[PDB]
Amino acid sequence: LTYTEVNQNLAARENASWFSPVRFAYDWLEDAPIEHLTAVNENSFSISPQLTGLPWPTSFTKVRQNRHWRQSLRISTQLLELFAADDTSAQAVRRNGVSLARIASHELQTDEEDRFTKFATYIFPEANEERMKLLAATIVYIIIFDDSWEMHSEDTLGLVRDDFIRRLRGDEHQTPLQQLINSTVQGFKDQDKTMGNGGQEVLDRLIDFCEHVPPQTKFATMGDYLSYRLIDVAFPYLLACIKFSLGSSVNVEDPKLAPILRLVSDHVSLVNDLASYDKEKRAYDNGSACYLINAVDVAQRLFSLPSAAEAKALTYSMQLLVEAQIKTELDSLVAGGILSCEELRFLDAALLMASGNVFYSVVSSRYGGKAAKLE
Repeated sequence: LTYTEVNQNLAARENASWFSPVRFAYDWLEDAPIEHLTAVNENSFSISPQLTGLPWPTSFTKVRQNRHWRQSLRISTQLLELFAADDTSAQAVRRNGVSLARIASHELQTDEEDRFTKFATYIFPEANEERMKLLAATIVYIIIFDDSWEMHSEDTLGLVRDDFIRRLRGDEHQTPLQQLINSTVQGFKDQDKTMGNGGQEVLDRLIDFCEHVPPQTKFATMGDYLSYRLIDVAFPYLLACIKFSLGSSVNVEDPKLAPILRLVSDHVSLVNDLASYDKEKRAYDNGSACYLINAVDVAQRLFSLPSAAEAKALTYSMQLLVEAQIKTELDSLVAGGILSCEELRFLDAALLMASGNVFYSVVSSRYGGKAAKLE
């Protein structure tokens, strides 16, 4: 498992210019009993994790990487900077006392190409250069305004959050941070005038993300947990971003697409909880995080397994069943002849999000830490 060979076999030789080097190889199933489980062009290009020795704990085989990821880091560093310097953002603190200025500074400490924005390179791979710039900016909004619904409207964070909401809707002295926020909003409106109506939807779901209070923590079933996790992972926002990355006008809420899209949401939740369990279990065992809220844990309780390792295996199992269901449901939709080109394009990009969520979670620093570094 060598840095040189992974980054050799990942993308075609032709695309090495735009290629984004891979620096980690995290196996979140390393100590999980899974011998019974088997998993067998303008704006993006194919990534081929099968052809490396990268851990590839999924049966999806189409992964893609955005070409313009380098040009996309600017507006999101701009927002991270302006948030780190804004005076109100320093007084706008979460329930845990941490301020918005502090959140932006902590993410500015990470290297530019390995921040939480790198997600977009693999889950929104079809965005052109200008559309990718705005999506990377909204990922900063997701980072900053996470858990901002907890605060009262009259707390400092509540005012920054509700001010942010009003700019996203369309409604004196404008701070430089608000100025940039106004521009991103204008940017999405500009793209809608060009093509598609997904830009305003991305803002609308960001509003919904800042207001929707999550559903508690009694999970009598895994369906109950995954209904909470669809909200928690900001899944409606993610679909808006997929639609916007395509310049699409597809109705994401069409009941014909509801079953395959709830499956995709289940996949993204399961993968992300599998990837993040170790981190979230350490953050609970040393006290850093208050609770442990994770599908692996819910499965360990509900199916009464001895340890997290068995739980990870059962959870991975159910993830592989979700994938089989997705392929069956997509094949059925294609066979019934009830999908336009635009809807098929949207669903294919939904799947690119699902496979790209796996890839980013294997090759990022975020979940495997420093142990999974390649040499």
